[PDB]
Amino acid sequence: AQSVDQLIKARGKVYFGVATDQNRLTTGKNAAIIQADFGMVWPENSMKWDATEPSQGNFNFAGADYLVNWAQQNGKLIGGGMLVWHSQLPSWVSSITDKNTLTNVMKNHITTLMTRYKGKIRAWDVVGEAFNEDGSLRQTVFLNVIGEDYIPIAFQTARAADPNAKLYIMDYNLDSASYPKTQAIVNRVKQWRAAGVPIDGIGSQTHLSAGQGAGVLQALPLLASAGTPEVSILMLDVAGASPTDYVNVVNACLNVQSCVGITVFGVADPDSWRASTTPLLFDGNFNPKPAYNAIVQDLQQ
Amino acid sequence: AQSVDQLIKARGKVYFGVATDQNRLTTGKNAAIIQADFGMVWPENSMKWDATEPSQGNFNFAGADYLVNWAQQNGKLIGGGMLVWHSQLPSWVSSITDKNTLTNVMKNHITTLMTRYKGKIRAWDVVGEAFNEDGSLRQTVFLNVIGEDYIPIAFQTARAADPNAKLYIMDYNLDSASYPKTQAIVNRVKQWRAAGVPIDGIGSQTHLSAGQGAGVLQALPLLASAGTPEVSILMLDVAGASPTDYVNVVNACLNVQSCVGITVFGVADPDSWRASTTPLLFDGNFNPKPAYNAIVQDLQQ
Ligand SMILES: O=[N+]([O-])c1ccc2nn[nH]c2c1
Ligand SMILES: O=[N+]([O-])c1ccc2nn[nH]c2c1
Repeated sequence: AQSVDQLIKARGKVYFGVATDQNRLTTGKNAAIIQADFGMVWPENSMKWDATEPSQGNFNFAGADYLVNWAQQNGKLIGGGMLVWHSQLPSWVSSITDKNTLTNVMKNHITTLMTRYKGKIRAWDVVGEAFNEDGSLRQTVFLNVIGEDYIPIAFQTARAADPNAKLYIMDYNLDSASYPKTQAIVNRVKQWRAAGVPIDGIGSQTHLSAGQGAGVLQALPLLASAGTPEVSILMLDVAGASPTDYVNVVNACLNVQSCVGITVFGVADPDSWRASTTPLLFDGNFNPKPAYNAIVQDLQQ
Repeated sequence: AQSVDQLIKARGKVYFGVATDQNRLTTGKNAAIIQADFGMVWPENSMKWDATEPSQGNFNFAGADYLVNWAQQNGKLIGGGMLVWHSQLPSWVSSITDKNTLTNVMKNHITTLMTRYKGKIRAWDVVGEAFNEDGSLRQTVFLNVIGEDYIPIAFQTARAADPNAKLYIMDYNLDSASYPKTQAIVNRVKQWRAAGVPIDGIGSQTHLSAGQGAGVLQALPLLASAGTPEVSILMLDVAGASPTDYVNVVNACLNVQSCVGITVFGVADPDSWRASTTPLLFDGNFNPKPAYNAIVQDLQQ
């Protein structure tokens, strides 16, 4: 089956990517499909905070190491995250109330992960899901204890740890241009970058319902108006996996000069976090679905 | 769907189990099927040596902790392994040439894992795949460096770490009573048990091709002739998933008084290590397959 990564590279983009991990690569047909058809891998779970630092200073890198090794042996790009995120956050972190302690705990978590893989990771999602739906900053432990400068500190710490990685902020429900969360993140990123914060990218965690593809054609250009060097579409899946929805998201990428690529959130439907909505590009028999073929067609023209 | 675990408990057995791990329980329909239909879980990868001790004395428990917690919350039995195995073995272990050092490394690995989950684990696979196909002992780093006492030492150490747990040796290609490996593990286990080695169980890692189920009716009673308190069928899958092959394996279990239960190597076909042979009991849409219903009927007759 024709490679969507090759085709999107031929249209001037960097990658078509997919989330995976060790036990995906040793089961099913996932390794063969990724080798043939995708240009970048992301860790489905193995770089999250509760997988990598379940207790203070007790780092667990076996899973992440496997993925990074596999990607290098097979000539794929590699992304990483979530470095700073309130979900799947171990209790030992959320129980901290001292500002200096939490600051150093955050800095050490960022520095340790990025150092280990220094120079091998194209992009890191440094901070994720930092905004409320009304556009105010989400009141996580980091905001409550450190304050609003936790985002500047995180990005400056990450830039120091690996200056070769592109540093992203990411969030979800950025899929419509009239939604308050979309314009808020644009405005805050503008202001942070004007003050010298090294935010290289905005990543849009794109979990869509049927029919919401079309809206990304006007949301993604808006996200790009923040002036970051890059934007990306991340963790993509679409309930029903209609070709129309998937083609609209791909075309939004193509229409936006700074959008470097697209990452789908898994290979085959039965391995999706919402498998009953069959929202991915390959079915339970690892056959390409009509949406995969529609994307190929769209990219060929 | 009717629960094969409830039905096999009704026939006087302990469990019908499945291998799983954290990212299976958060994707597909695996958690719901396990909750409804299976009585025991085993770690697909999270307790192997490369996952738990990737550098000497530095242990990684995030993935294993998740599985143990989930099982306790949902009222399921838990198994564990492999403690001593030549595959998925970090290179820091396989490069040790000193007998004392390797003995202590092996004992520390066993003792640390078993102590952490002391009293919570029904059975541990202490030693796996220790035999060659001709019935001689496999020349692994443990055999080359420590000698054949490594198996006695492993079991003695395991018994002291958690006396509640059932201790197993396991291997594959024990599916034919006339195959030399089958008689060889019987010979050795009888000798070890006569020397007081605490081997509670032989686990048969049952990876079958079409038509091989019938032979297990003779092989499993032969394995039981070693006199261990228990035997089990583990990591079960069958190319083609013929009802006749699966029912023959279940009936071998039922016929052998010391056989405590059966564990299948995953829930749904696309998540198998040999998915193209569709060898499991649920298909790529998470529907029970003919073999599942045939097992249900067999357990009710
Ligand atoms: O795009 N992605 O599928 C993806 C998956 C996991 C991640 N963790 N951090 N960023 C991620 C992106
Ligand atoms: O029964 N099993 O499927 C199973 C899976 C993994 C294991 N590791 N040790 N024993 C195991 C059994």
